Amino acid sequence: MSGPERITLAMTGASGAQYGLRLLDCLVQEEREVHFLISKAAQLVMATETDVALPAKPQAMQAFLTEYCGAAAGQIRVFGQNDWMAPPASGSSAPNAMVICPCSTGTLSAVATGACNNLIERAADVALKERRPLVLVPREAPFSSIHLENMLKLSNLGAVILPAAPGFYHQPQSVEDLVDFVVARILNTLGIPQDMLPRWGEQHLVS
Amino acid sequence: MSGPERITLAMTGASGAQYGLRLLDCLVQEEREVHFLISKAAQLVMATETDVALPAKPQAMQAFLTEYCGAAAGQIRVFGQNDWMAPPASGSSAPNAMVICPCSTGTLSAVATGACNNLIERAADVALKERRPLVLVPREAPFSSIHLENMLKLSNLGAVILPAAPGFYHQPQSVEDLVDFVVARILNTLGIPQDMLPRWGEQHLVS
Amino acid sequence: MSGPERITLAMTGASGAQYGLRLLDCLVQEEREVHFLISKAAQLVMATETDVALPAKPQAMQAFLTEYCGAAAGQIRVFGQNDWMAPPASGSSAPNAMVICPCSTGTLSAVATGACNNLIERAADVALKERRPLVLVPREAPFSSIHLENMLKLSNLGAVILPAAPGFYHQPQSVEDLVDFVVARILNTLGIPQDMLPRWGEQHLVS
Amino acid sequence: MSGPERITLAMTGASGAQYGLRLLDCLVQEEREVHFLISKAAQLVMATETDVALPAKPQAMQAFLTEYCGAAAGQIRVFGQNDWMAPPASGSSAPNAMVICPCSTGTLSAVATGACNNLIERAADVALKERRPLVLVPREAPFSSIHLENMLKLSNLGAVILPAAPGFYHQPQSVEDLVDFVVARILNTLGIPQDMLPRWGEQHLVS
Amino acid sequence: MSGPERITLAMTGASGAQYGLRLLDCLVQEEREVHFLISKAAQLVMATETDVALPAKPQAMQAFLTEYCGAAAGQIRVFGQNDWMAPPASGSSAPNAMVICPCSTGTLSAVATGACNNLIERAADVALKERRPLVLVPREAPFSSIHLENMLKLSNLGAVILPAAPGFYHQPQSVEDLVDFVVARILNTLGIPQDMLPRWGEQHLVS
Amino acid sequence: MSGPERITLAMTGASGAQYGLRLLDCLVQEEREVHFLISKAAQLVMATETDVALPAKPQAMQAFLTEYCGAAAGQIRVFGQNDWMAPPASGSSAPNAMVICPCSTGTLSAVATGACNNLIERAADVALKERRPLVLVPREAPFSSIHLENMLKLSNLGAVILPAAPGFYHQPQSVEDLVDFVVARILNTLGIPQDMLPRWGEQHLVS
Amino acid sequence: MSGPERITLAMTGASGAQYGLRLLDCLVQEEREVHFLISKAAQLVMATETDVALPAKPQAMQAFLTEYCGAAAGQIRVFGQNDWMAPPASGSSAPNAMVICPCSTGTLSAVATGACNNLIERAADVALKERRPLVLVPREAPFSSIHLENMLKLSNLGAVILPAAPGFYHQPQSVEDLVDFVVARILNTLGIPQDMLPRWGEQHLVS
Amino acid sequence: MSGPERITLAMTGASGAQYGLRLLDCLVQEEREVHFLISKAAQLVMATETDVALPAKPQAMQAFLTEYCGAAAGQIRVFGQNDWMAPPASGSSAPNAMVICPCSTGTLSAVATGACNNLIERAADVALKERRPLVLVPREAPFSSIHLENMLKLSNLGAVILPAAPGFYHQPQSVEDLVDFVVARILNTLGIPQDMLPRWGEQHLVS
Ligand SMILES: Cc1cc2c(cc1C)N(C[C@H](O)[C@H](O)[C@H](O)COP(=O)(O)O)c1[nH]c(=O)[nH]c(=O)c1N2
Ligand SMILES: Cc1cc2c(cc1C)N(C[C@H](O)[C@H](O)[C@H](O)COP(=O)(O)O)c1[nH]c(=O)[nH]c(=O)c1N2
Ligand SMILES: Cc1cc2c(cc1C)N(C[C@H](O)[C@H](O)[C@H](O)COP(=O)(O)O)c1[nH]c(=O)[nH]c(=O)c1N2
Ligand SMILES: Cc1cc2c(cc1C)N(C[C@H](O)[C@H](O)[C@H](O)COP(=O)(O)O)c1[nH]c(=O)[nH]c(=O)c1N2
Ligand SMILES: Cc1cc2c(cc1C)N(C[C@H](O)[C@H](O)[C@H](O)COP(=O)(O)O)c1[nH]c(=O)[nH]c(=O)c1N2
Ligand SMILES: Cc1cc2c(cc1C)N(C[C@H](O)[C@H](O)[C@H](O)COP(=O)(O)O)c1[nH]c(=O)[nH]c(=O)c1N2
Ligand SMILES: Cc1cc2c(cc1C)N(C[C@H](O)[C@H](O)[C@H](O)COP(=O)(O)O)c1[nH]c(=O)[nH]c(=O)c1N2
Ligand SMILES: Cc1cc2c(cc1C)N(C[C@H](O)[C@H](O)[C@H](O)COP(=O)(O)O)c1[nH]c(=O)[nH]c(=O)c1N2
Repeated sequence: MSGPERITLAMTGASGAQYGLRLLDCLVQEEREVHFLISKAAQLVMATETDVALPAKPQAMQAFLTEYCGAAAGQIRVFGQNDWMAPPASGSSAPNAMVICPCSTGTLSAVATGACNNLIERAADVALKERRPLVLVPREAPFSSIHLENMLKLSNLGAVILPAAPGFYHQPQSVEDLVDFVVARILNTLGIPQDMLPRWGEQHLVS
Repeated sequence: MSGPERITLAMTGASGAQYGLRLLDCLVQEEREVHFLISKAAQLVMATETDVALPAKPQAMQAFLTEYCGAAAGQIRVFGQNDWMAPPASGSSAPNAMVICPCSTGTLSAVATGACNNLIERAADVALKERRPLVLVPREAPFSSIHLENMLKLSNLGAVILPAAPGFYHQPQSVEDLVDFVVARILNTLGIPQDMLPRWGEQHLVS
Repeated sequence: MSGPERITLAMTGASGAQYGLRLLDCLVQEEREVHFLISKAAQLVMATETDVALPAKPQAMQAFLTEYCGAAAGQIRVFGQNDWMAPPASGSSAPNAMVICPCSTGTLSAVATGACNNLIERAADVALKERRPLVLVPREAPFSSIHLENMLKLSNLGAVILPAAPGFYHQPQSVEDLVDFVVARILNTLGIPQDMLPRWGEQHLVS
Repeated sequence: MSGPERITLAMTGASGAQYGLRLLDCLVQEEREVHFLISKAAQLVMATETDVALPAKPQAMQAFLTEYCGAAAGQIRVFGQNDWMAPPASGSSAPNAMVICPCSTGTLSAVATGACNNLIERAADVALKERRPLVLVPREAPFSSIHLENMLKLSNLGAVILPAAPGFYHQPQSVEDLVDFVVARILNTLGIPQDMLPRWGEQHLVS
Repeated sequence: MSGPERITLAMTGASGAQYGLRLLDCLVQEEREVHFLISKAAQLVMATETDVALPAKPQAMQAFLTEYCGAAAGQIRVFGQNDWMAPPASGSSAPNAMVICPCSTGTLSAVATGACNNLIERAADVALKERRPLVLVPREAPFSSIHLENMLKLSNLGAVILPAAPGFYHQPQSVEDLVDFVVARILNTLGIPQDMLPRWGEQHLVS
Repeated sequence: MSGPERITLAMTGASGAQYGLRLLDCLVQEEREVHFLISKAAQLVMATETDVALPAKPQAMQAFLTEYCGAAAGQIRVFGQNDWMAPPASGSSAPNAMVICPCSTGTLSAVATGACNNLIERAADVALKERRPLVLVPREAPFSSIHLENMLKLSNLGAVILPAAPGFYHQPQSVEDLVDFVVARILNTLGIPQDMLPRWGEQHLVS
Repeated sequence: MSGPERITLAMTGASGAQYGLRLLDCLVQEEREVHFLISKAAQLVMATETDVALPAKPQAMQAFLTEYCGAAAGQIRVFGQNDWMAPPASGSSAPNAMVICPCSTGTLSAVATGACNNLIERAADVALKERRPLVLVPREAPFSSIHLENMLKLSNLGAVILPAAPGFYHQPQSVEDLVDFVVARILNTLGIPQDMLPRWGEQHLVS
Repeated sequence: MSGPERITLAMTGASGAQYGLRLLDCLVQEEREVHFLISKAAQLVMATETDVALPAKPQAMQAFLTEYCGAAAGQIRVFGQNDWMAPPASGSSAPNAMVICPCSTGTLSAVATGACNNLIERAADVALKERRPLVLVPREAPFSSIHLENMLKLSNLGAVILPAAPGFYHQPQSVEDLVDFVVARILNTLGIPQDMLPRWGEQHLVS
């Protein structure tokens, strides 16, 4: 396969739960192992913005997502917010790429300062110290100077700051076409195949 | 009225022509005077992403937009890319708020460095020196460190960096609901009434 | 009226509960709507430093403060520390000015880094991104370099850092005269009328 | 004794003359030698805010303060604003701790830039170059970014920035209880005994 | 005695519980008063890495450690994570030196930003503002740029960053010899006698 | 194979010769080519801390290490401190990963400033300019601000700063278990297989 | 005694050998233990500028200086430029204050960058990491921006930059009076008694 | 002639009046026009440190210095501290080199901040804006970080920071030989002939 075998997917409490669920579904279809983390505020966002009824405890959640995505047994792992025995908590774990989608401004702040107050924050801290891929998908507007400084610090270090800012150049016709644009970008960044967004200009020889 | 009487609306060559046209339409419905500027690359984007057939020369363009928006005669002014005799070129002009929507990374760069190579860039340079409102609506992903440094420099100065990153917390059902989210934010930032996006929590007394 | 119609008043766990209660009372007398937030540590400070017996749950608290201040029904709203459905949590809310009085060094840190770990921190993050008034009233001594850097970063962005450092130039005769000095400064900063602190030199024509 | 034998106490033209006089009295009661400096603006503040009738010339001033404090002959020395032959002017002097209480924003600026335009400013410049204790007690609100940058620069160098921001956690009952809080902090910082402010938690074993 | 009478010893959730317990034992043998704080994650680390069965509540914990160390009654105080009435919470407390051993990257971050979210973080914030000794003993590898910036900021302020990086120049023969190397360095830094690590070169006159 | 075929292993004069020798042995067992460099001070450290009798001249040294490690003929190359004709001296060489283990503070300084005064320093300078892997394993305590600034500068550029700070979370029972922890981290960072340190949480599915 | 029992005195190759020899003599008369280091260039300077015939090897040098100063046996220790077994090389040594007098611009550079290329440079690196007194006495003119940046970096960390810039305010009558001025300042900085330079203003009561 | 025809020589209140008087005498002997400025504190220093009885008012001072130096009529001009009609006050004046010898730390501060509070400070401000030579001769020890930052800022701009730190490499035999060393350096920097300090190595061909 091209791209990482394992992805840590963390969903935090920005608007855009749809982007996280669609990414999880795409990663499952590409036969990747997903270590799934979700914050308390992100549970509230998913309850507010979607009709997904996500169970709260990790084992129930894991069984639900496995069914939702049509995943294989053990393909999706779910770890709680204080589970320091989970792989993402330590850099001695097997290497994963990590994506925080959506990434709240609070989680962006914790990653930029190194707060490590829960497993999502520590997992990102570990990605940075081990030089493993870290993609943050903020959804906010305006972005204040506090947000922008945190994004710049992390981008300079090598994290990818990929805002949930879909393009329109393929004439999207639904909300799902816009969600898929951003998910396609995340997968492209990870090196994972995707067929939702064409390769710009691939057939253009000259003019 | 609340908010500015005159807005300079510049459209530059990022994806998201729909956001600029919808904003222009909203500003027209709120009886504002609009000084409309559009870059050459933005003309190509609007031809690519929309079915709007925008004439190229300023007088033809002005007549077309006036009809498209149902604007009053003289409500929309159109100025060419090198028209230094137009109001946005000088700080001795009557005060306007300015919005660049969509804002390409190239235009964001020119504003942050002060390049003033065309009327959009000079008009933003003038907004900054006169302390008049300047809102930039970038549409790009990932945002690189070059993009983020330019955004931070401008935000620290007092420009509003408002990415085209729509929220989902009112369960959008179409592309237009997502376009309207971002346009509502721009209007809110300008102080101009809008009824597309509710006031969060306005009826929530306690819990 | 002059000044904002709505103020978000957050009390956090620095010494000086008296300043927050007196400000709340003044804002009520000036017929303003107050969205009142209080941290867990600030509840302990108010229990320690005052004889105010503040109930813990938001509805009981709201009823108590309404009676304490002689407020109109619905004039004081109380929101809990994780209530993301409350107006201060989103920039799509109606605009309010925000004051954190007293502001602990921990809350000052969270605002400067963008931590957003509770509704007070997120509400300040939202004030900054929307360019709405934000006044922080720290009470600490010494101020360390960590405190001072956080204050400078926020002041450079446009927050007002208004320490609880009363002046003596009107020969104060009680603790309340010193509390009123600082509250008068906050109200002056907000643009809200106050008659506790005279306008310096207003009758001085020459010398 | 614990703490310094000699303190240079400079009073400059911020509000809060009471803090300087109370500190002088406490230092006298602790049998310390005080080198007392006072600016022209601080003389005006003491005339405005207190009923202390302080004579203007150094010898008359010295005799007055000696009587006011019940000091021993020669315990309080008074030096004029241009007296470069006084001990605080040179680092070849015997070592003293220095406190500027109250510290105006102008004096804070001079210390941070090294202006040395009078004996107070030079004495602080000398404390810094010799690594002798320097405590600044600003009284201002708001603190602007100019004030905060000057405070941060000096704090990073090792000066203590101790704002006149009294705490309330011992339920103060008078203006004097609040003045004594700040004076207690200064003495604590200097290492000089004081019995006005208890040692927090000293009898708390567990909970 | 040489060195401080009282030490605040905080253990946080980095690997290396052995260093904290050995330091506590050494400080007890040197007849020092210890104010002992431990984070929730550090309790899990001590359960994972050691055979010490540490009770969870502060009074039970205090009684256990008193027996483990052979301490005198009241020599070890234990305070909970939110106990703001404990001495380390306020700079008006009696002066202590503070050591965080081991220091997690999350606690290092909180100290560098001033987050004060629990008593360990606030106690370090207080050490810095009062200029009292603060020694951080991080255990992590690699150290990322986020870790290193937090360490540099604190070191520039005057905190000692003492990594758990034992030397081998006395030919250690057990894990305990390596634990004792680091503990000896901490005690040396505090000015507290220790006989585990010889004074390098003390008998070398020339060569 | 996974990871680099060739590693430049430089040992410099920090304590911890054991880490360098164990790493060399592991790299030999993984059939890697090693270009081995050692400073004069590191020779003294190895004589002081170990019972390894390392010959001083490069050919004798090469023959000794080949026997010590059970290496194949030509698998270990040894180059002298001024050998500019050796592969590590030029970026036109075949690509190698480089590790400095242990890394003295002096060598860390030379790499951060670009001093290139010997082949170890130049080889690191070359790794940086060619963007080849560079891992520094400092062993020092405390780390001063000079050390930390040099580490941050290099980490921001992309070098891995991996302190000799072993973890204890697998209950180490000997000095060798702690040496192996750090060596395992280096090999993990290089992408080279190792079976000394388990993959954290690899069998943990949920909780 | 007041001040340190042991001083590491390093002489490096700036002009002003007289200041180093006079300081060594004063420290001997004050019954201090001196660990004496001298660079190769400083030997040339002492041969050029003085009639002191200093033997080159450490034991001969030690015997010569002992006789020159009238020191007790073992009061002056001499260590060679690569003697890493000497006390100044390690922070596990007994604590000493360190003075580099004169300090060449090259040695100032090495200390500011952390080069540690000889025992003088490492000894200063160790003073900084252990927070032990470090006084640098540069003699150069002009001071370039490279010199000044190195001095500022070190001063901000807590080293004392004490240029060989004698004062004239006691009407010096010989070269020795000017040498003694600077030596008096060094001793004052160290806290060591000296009777060459009076305490400025000590008898001035008022004016 | 080589070097400038006109020099503005300002003496400010650092110790070292001898350097200023000797420089004035040398410039007179080299037939240069000198615009002489002296601060009030520098008058006190010259009264304290020398037997020069300098009259206070500019015309009397001018006549005295003309006689002291054996200058031609009009060769030395003297301007008062507030004389804005004097040539040094404006950059439209004829070009002069400027030297401040000695330069107090207060004058160094004013030049680095641009305070222009008297003619010496404004004259230096004018030298900088016109890119005319500016040489500052500070005499202070220690130099604090405030002094060093002011010196670095000015050196980076192109001012020469030439401390009064005489060399000894020509075996000086009197105070005057040391004064002449520094004066020779100033003249060398200005490009003005001097025969007090030989050209180092001028006759050394090889070795
Ligand atoms: C319905 C809804 C919608 C949003 C939010 C909340 C809720 C309930 N929050 C606020 C955010 O959740 C809050 O600051 C949390 O503290 C973030 O915590 P986590 O980073 O998820 O731990 C939020 N935060 C943000 O950065 N971007 C956003 O778009 C939104 N939108
Ligand atoms: C269809 C299409 C789509 C895009 C673009 C172009 C075209 C033709 N370009 C590139 C952009 O137009 C180019 O960098 C121009 O140089 C921008 O010039 P102006 O800032 O408009 O003068 C572009 N640029 C960007 O910053 N964000 C984007 O989303 C896009 N998308
Ligand atoms: C009685 C009392 C008095 C004080 C405090 C506490 C208590 C109980 N705390 C400490 C502060 O409450 C602690 O750092 C909290 O973590 C702050 O949390 P919040 O910012 O309120 O969420 C405190 N903090 C501070 O910054 N300034 C202060 O004056 C005080 N005084
Ligand atoms: C009655 C009164 C009250 C104040 C002041 C003045 C007077 C007369 N000033 C202004 C201050 O004195 C002025 O900026 C001086 O220039 C300060 O000079 P010194 O620093 O004392 O030399 C003043 N300055 C300040 O920094 N904080 C304050 O609280 C006050 N309050
Ligand atoms: C067994 C074990 C081992 C470690 C950890 C955890 C556990 C359970 N954690 C992670 C750390 O505990 C987590 O980031 C916490 O959030 C730290 O919180 P406190 O700083 O203790 O409040 C951890 N953190 C770190 O900085 N260095 C380390 O060596 C380790 N090792
Ligand atoms: C036995 C022994 C032990 C140590 C040292 C030396 C010796 C002989 N040195 C000092 C170091 O070797 C010295 O600063 C050298 O200048 C480093 O030179 P290289 O970087 O190897 O060229 C040393 N340096 C350091 O950074 N960390 C350490 O742990 C030690 N320990
Ligand atoms: C007679 C004589 C005089 C001086 C010098 C040399 C000699 C031989 N050198 C130059 C200095 O010695 C050279 O840069 C060395 O490299 C410094 O090395 P150390 O720092 O002593 O190891 C010199 N360097 C300096 O910084 N200030 C000075 O005053 C002098 N003067
Ligand atoms: C006898 C004597 C000696 C000195 C001083 C003074 C006196 C009277 N002063 C202090 C300096 O004069 C004071 O800070 C003035 O404010 C400087 O003002 P001018 O820069 O001359 O306007 C002083 N200042 C300094 O920077 N270096 C020094 O060597 C001395 N020495």
